[PDB]
Amino acid sequence: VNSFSGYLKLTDNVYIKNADIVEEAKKVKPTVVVNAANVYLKHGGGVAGALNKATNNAMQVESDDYIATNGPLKVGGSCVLSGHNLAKHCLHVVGPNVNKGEDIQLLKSAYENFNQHEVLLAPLLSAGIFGADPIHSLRVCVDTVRTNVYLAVFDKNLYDKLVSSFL
Ligand SMILES: O=C(O)C[C@@H](NC(=O)c1ncnc2[nH]ccc12)c1ccc(Br)cc1
Repeated sequence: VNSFSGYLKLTDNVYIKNADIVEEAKKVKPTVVVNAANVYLKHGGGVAGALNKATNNAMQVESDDYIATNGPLKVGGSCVLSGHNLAKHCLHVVGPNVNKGEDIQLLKSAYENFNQHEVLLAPLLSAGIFGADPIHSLRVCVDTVRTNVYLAVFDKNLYDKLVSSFL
């Protein structure tokens, strides 16, 4: 039993809710919140910009030190950093950004990072400003993630479309 409330169940292990991931994290304080990161951990906009704003830029400060030490992530890769005031940990996951020409096949690799964590709050990878089809992102998620994932879809209209078209 966990504290996630109001989600629709899609599969044995995948759940979905129309919610602002920022407000959801502040309420549940999950062990892991997933960030829709880029390889430079520059959290300027989208989910990353919103999460970082909610940490009062502490996420960005920590991320800049991470990059200075380790260099950029790989597309499809991830790193675990602090969750600041939002979660115990933030799993920064880099899905391919279609608006940069990155191979959409890397989306499965990106979701595989979720399997290293028993329970996660997460956005749809490569959705929104990353330019991929969110229906496809949900499909890859369901077919790749085996751990318990609670998906927050900010857009109500997109949420309804995702549910109504889910196979
Ligand atoms: O509309 C959607 O769900 C898709 C969209 N989501 C969010 O920007 C989002 N999601 C949840 N809480 C949030 N608070 C503030 C934004 C936000 C998205 C964009 C870029 C990438 Br890459 C991946 C997904």
